[PDB]
Amino acid sequence: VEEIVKVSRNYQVTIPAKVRQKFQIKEGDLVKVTFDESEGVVKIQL
Amino acid sequence: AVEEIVKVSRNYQVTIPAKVRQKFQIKEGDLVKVTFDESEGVVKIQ
Amino acid sequence: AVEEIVKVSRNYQVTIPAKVRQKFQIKEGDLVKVTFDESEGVVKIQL
Amino acid sequence: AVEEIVKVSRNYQVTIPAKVRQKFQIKEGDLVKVTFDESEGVVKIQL
Amino acid sequence: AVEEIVKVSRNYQVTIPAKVRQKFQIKEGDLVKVTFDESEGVVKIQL
Amino acid sequence: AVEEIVKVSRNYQVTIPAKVRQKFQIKEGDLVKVTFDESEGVVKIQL
Repeated sequence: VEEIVKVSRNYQVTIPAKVRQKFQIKEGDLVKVTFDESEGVVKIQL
Repeated sequence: AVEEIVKVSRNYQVTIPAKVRQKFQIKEGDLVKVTFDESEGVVKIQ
Repeated sequence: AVEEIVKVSRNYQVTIPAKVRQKFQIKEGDLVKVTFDESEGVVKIQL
Repeated sequence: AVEEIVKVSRNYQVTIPAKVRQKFQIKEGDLVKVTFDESEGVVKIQL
Repeated sequence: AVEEIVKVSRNYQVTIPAKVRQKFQIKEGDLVKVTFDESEGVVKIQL
Repeated sequence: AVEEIVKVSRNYQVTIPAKVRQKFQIKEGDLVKVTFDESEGVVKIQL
């Protein structure tokens, strides 16, 4: 479950609908955004 | 860790905050890949 | 040394950590030679 | 030698092939150490 | 600047790191010109 | 000039050739700074 997205103004990233089936975020929700040094990726967690 | 709390915007977007972008150097308009990692139960942005 | 403990993934796949890849620069589709070194008891990965 | 050619997988993973695994017995979930060997300029995987 | 520290490898080789290659796109097998700039006292690599 | 054409090696390595090394006296294990110089469009390698 992988999709390419374009980063929006003010560095916003859509979480695509196919990803959200597994990660069900809603307007208003708090998420933790982390840089993972081990893999060199950003992680988003609920 | 380099972590921040972000509130999910309208239309299911997540801002990548400045502190995170110091290590993950995306620019407005960039393409990125958004994946659900099942093992860890997080979204990865790569 | 630049190294990390990693958990093996499905289908016997091993993630090469980002700090290791700074020195050993691989991308999907690259050919590598994977060898078992008996003397050292390790697997070696070469480009 | 026990060697095989492997194509790097998505997300910077390398498959450990069956011929290599006859000598280096790993599977999904196992812990391994992945290192960059500076002297040889290769990646090594150790149990 | 786009700069990185590299340790000279065996046989007098220098890795061109990924951040530098975003600007200087070289591939294995490519011809490049290595020059000593006598006045600045540095090496320069050109395509 | 002291210049020579070389072929890029695996893992994006460049050999610093012998005629260059007579002037830029590097050795396995030395640290060097590798920079992309935009003005000149070259990679610089400095001790």
